[PDB]
This record gives sequence, C-alpha cells and structure tokens, in this order.
Amino acid sequence: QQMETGDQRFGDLVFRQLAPNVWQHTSYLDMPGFGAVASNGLIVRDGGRVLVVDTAWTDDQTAQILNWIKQEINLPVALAVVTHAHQDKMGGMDALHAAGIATYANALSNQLAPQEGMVAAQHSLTFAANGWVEPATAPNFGPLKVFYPGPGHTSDNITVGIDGTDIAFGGCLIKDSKAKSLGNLGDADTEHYAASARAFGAAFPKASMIVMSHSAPDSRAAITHTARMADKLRLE
Ligand SMILES: C[C@H](S)C(=O)NCC(=O)O
Ligand SMILES: [Zn+2]
Ligand SMILES: [Zn+2]
Repeated sequence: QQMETGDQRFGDLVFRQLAPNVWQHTSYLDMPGFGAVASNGLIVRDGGRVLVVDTAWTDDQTAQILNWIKQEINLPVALAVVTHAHQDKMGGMDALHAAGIATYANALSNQLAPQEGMVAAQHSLTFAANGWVEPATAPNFGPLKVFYPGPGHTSDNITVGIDGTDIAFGGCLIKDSKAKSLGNLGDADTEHYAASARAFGAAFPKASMIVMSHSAPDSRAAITHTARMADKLRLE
C-alpha cells in the first residue's frame, strides 16, 4: 500500500527504497510508556542474494520482513547483521534463525544480549583498534562495510556502510539534525559518544545519506549535530 511520501506499507510494516538495491524497513512498537516508536533497518540486494541489517521489534514483524523480501525481491537471504543488543535491533532473532538465516553481531552485543533480554546472534564480529571489522569475522558481506565507532548509544553499537551507494547506517548512534536530545541514555557512554559520532562520519566520508534507527534518512548534518549534542552532554 503506497502512501504520500512514497513509502509502501506492508501490513504493520513500512518499506521505503533508498537506492536501486537498498531498502529501509520500518516496524512499530507501542512502547511502555511512550507510544508507537518506529525503528529502521536495511535490506540490501547483492546479486542473487539479500542482506539484512537489524531485525524488527518482534519475531512476527521480522517474519513479515522476510515475507516482503520473498514477495517483492524473491531472493534467498544470505545473512543478517544486527547493530546492537536492544529490542528494536535484535527483537526478532528467532524469526531469522527459524528461517535458517545466518546472523552476525558484535561480540560484545552477543555477550550483552542475555542481560538485555535478547537472543544472541549465531556469529560474533570483532574489530581492529581503528574500528574496522576483522574481515575474517565478517565473511562474504558483499557491499557491507561494518565499523565499530566506539562507545556511544551503547558500549556495543556498530555501524554499516554500503559500497556502490552513498548510504551509511548510523543506527541509534546518530540522531537526525532536528533532534533536541539524544534519547535513551541508559546504556550510553556520555564521555565517548561525541568521539564515536565523529569517528563514524570519518569512517564513511563519502556517505551523503545517513540512515538512522528512529528518523527518516538525513544528511551528514545529522552526524555533526549529534556529536555537537553529545559534546554538550559531556560538558555537563
Ligand atoms: C530511544 C531508544 S533508541 C528507542 O527507541 N528504543 C530503545 C530500545 O529498543 O530498547
Ligand atoms: Zn538501542
Ligand atoms: Zn533504540
């Protein structure tokens, strides 16, 4: 079902295409106590296979994503990468595993997952001192370039860039350019957030479209605005 802003709504989910081979999947959870909070992930068509970034809030919603891919793209999903251990990102792991999809996550995310009430991914990504993922730990990721910017939204948020496009996924590290706060600061590293935000921008300097978890895709203005807000917080 197409809407005003060019977003196709598919059941309780919403899908928007960002590039010839990149879609953004959006799911909603009526959050206690807040309201209906949106969460964004990515779907990437890489040849004869599909790559998924982040699940939905629930197993059923993630299964709905899988149905959409089967219906709209019709290609086997090779792998999934989840960006950190919160429900909006890892709430539908069982749906992926029941579908036989190999799942990947930061080793710290997999370690933190039980405490965060999550199901861990099946494989662990580790990272070099400069932030880039060990290539041996992220095999055949195609156009996906995974980067750990340091502690920000959580101690474990990783970010993904997509080769061939100008799209980088900041996840819940980056907020939009009109955000007046940084949101859920429960697991946040207020001391290193700003550094992490700028590190992300430096990792993908040629990315002009920044996709984030809870807002529509923004420009690089979101990165500098986030880091600026993170500075204000750190300076008390
Ligand atoms: C404000 C934060 S980033 C949110 O929307 N959800 C946090 C969570 O999924 O646990
Ligand atoms: Zn989170
Ligand atoms: Zn979140």
